[PDB]
Amino acid sequence: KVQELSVYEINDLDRHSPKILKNARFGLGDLVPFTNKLYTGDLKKRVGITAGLCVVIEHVPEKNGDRFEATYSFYFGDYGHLSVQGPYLTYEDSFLAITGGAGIFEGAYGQVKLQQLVYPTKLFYTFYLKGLANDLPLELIGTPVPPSKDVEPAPEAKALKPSGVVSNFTN
Amino acid sequence: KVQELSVYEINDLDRHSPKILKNARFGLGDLVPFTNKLYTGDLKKRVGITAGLCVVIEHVPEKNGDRFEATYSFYFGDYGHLSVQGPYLTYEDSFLAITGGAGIFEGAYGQVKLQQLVYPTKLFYTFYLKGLANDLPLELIGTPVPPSKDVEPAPEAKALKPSGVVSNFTN
Amino acid sequence: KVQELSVYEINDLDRHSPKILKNARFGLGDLVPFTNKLYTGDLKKRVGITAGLCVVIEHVPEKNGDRFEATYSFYFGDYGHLSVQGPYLTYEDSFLAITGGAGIFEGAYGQVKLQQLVYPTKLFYTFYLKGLANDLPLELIGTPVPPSKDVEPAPEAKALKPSGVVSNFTN
Ligand SMILES: [Mg+2]
Repeated sequence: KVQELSVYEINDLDRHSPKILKNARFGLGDLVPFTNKLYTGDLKKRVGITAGLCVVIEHVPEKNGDRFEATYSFYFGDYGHLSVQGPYLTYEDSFLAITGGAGIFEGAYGQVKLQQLVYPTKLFYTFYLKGLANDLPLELIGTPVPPSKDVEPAPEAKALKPSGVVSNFTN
Repeated sequence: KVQELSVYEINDLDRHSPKILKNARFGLGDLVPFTNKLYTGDLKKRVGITAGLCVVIEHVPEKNGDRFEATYSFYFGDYGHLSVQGPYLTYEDSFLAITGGAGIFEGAYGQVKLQQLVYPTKLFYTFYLKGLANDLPLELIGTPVPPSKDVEPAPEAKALKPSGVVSNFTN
Repeated sequence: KVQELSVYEINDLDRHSPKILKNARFGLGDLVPFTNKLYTGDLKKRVGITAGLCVVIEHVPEKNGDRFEATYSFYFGDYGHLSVQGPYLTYEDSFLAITGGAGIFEGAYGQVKLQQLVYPTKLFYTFYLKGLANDLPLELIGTPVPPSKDVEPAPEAKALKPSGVVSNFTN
């Protein structure tokens, strides 16, 4: 069965990220190691971080954007993590492959929808998760805030209050 | 059930690829972001591109070749993509792991045979695909042209004619 | 069913590894392509190598350590390989996702426990392997030597004697 799981990835520019390694405008040769903050779909709790690498594939002169090939993980503190591989395109939504998971996400497979909001500041993901041993914990599956350019994490989540973080949230 | 899927990866050297990032002869430290053209097994249609990264592991003085560790995706336009992780060896055939997929390839698992033809210009892959929700579309499963150093994509595919490309082929 | 598989990864510093690519103390931007030796859990045989990339995510001033995001494979000679994606933390144990496999490991999924021993010299992994077509070969599933800072591969394995290597062990 498909378990849907949405999360917000938010870049506050306090994590040295994205650290552009310029070897190539974005072109092949450009490497972008990155790590952003990760929040629940309902924006109430900090869950952890994203962490991995974007490989610039090319600039697209046409759509004033770039195409990346991405390999990264989404960390949910004590819950574990999900891993993905796929396209990140600055100019449209994309689906990435779910390569696997750990913790509650052990056995994870399927695909994930990546949704553009602010560039490169806010992203909204919806994981179409199969293969989990159990139903997702309730604190991770609150009704997601519908994505827009203005939606924001709860103050307690930004501030890192016990009420706005999951157990041993990834920092 | 195993669905077999063969594709030709072709480098025309018009995509800035391979963009060698020399930090190490090929040795550890060398990083090779790459992207090539991707065609159907029967060579009739352009499907998309490959895109990802080869990490040089070592030079092999013995077999006048090199060993790479590769993380990349195969893009099939509107159909989605397949992702892989594994060995690329300039001197023999290898099998890579299928890490996942998106679109029609959602749930993909198994292994893929990589076959050397021209170096590093033409490769022939055979995906032993399990986990797909449906049978592969007929335009992707035409009887493959048996691999050799001379086999070539149809003129319409090189030229990008409607008859020689899949829907929204990855470019 | 879960098949448990333990292996020792050992760095002898004869493989040019880890080849630190300094772009950032370890911080984001730092890239660490690596390849180490790989032995059976019972330390009797050389099976192959590890090979892939660690992406520094950040230094942790608190725990005098660093957090990495890792994408790599474990090579077992003629048997094939396993691929993973996940966290490598110099200061605690971690679980990585099993993204797939090839050979006898085709269809592999699950998670792997990474255990710290010497830094960065000896690691002990325990793969909780699901999805394999057959039971693991007996030479790979000998009772593992319980991990400590002093445990070592058998002399024949270091020396590469026929009795201390698997068939076509990855070198
Ligand atoms: Mg997988």
